[PDB]
Amino acid sequence: QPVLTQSPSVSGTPGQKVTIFCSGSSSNVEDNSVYWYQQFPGTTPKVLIYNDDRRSSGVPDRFSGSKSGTSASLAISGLRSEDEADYYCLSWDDSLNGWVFGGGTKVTVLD
Amino acid sequence: QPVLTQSPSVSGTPGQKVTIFCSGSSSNVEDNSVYWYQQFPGTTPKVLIYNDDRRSSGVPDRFSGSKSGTSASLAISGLRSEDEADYYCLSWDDSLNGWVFGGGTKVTVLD
Ligand SMILES: CN1/C(=C/C=C/c2cc[n+](CCCS(=O)(=O)O)c3ccccc23)C(C)(C)c2ccccc21
Ligand SMILES: [Cl-]
Ligand SMILES: [Cl-]
Repeated sequence: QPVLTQSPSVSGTPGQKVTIFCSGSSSNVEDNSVYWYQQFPGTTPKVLIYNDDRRSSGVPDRFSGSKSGTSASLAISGLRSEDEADYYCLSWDDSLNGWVFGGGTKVTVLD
Repeated sequence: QPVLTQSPSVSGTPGQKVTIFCSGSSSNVEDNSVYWYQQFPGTTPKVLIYNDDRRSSGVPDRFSGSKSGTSASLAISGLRSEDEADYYCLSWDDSLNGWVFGGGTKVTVLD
């Protein structure tokens, strides 16, 4: 099972400010760079955030990443319909000595 | 600005599981009692969780609090209409020597 903890499903309506969370521990999120990627069903992932809080080229400005201790978050400032996708976080883990991942949060955009 | 980090909002439909997050630091959430309260517009707030994970008397079974590392969460297992409210976390902060708060997560329950 995924080492990082992400809620499997989060919903919002257009324009809502929704932040999704990536809960880790001292050996991973707290000590290492976190990355986030977006994956539409059946599609190649797009890295949104690298090095905790840096936004990749080719990403809408409504996305931002941050960290708070053992937790990382991806904030969507104004949900849009095209944001319906699966969002994954990952980092190195010092204890496992390898990559660790969340299970992904599927964002649903409702009317 | 709030010292603890919460999603500004989230939506869900009746019966859906929703988790409210509250991320902090090693000097607040990690080592101090976290409390959660529920606020309805123009209504007396209710403290739902005290001491990280203890449910106040009368609080419905569907609410549960927990924390790990520097992040806390309140899980609502199966939204009801009456759960449409603003959920806040708070704790002591031993670095600031004062109370700290999340910004609140407004939960909207849709049809
Ligand atoms: C370690 N790791 C990864 C690192 C990804 C790094 C970067 C991803 C995207 N951009 C942005 C490039 C476009 S632009 O913004 O620079 O124009 C970067 C820019 C500078 C340095 C690193 C990156 C990914 C691939 C996430 C990954 C996946 C699975 C396991 C491990 C693992
Ligand atoms: Cl989340
Ligand atoms: Cl939240």
